[PDB]
Amino acid sequence: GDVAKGKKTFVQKCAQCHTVENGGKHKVGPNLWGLFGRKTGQAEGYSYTDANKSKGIVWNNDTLMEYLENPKKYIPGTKMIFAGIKKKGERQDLVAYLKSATS
Ligand code: HEC
Repeated sequence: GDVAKGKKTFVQKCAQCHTVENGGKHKVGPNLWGLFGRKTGQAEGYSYTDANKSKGIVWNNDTLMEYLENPKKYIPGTKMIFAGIKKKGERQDLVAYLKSATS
């Protein structure tokens, strides 16, 4: 993945619902600061679905790549309404940016 191309994808497809920065708001979905290594459902002050909280995974390159292909198939019942990034390369750029931007 390339970080700069992942930032482009993030602003195009994600940023209307999420922030990445430390101390950032919960815009529509939860703020993503500290994502990598965290269990699901952990951002303070956000109300998640029981589907998200019960998924039983830790967010890392591997589980993000899977989730971002098709969110509703990975977490049935999630309130994140997004069809997914189907191209692997674009997903890899995005996860490279998220890793860079959220710690
Ligand atoms: C608004 C229409 C959203 C878009 C577009 C994207 N996301 Fe999202 N996301 C949204 C909500 C409402 C939620 C909460 C889901 C729930 O069931 O409670 C989320 C959640 C995530 C998560 C999980 C966060 C964690 O468990 O703490 C991630 C990793 C995430 N979203 C990533 C993400 C990215 C990278 C997006 C662009 C490709 C994206 N989201 C778009 C709402 C919305």
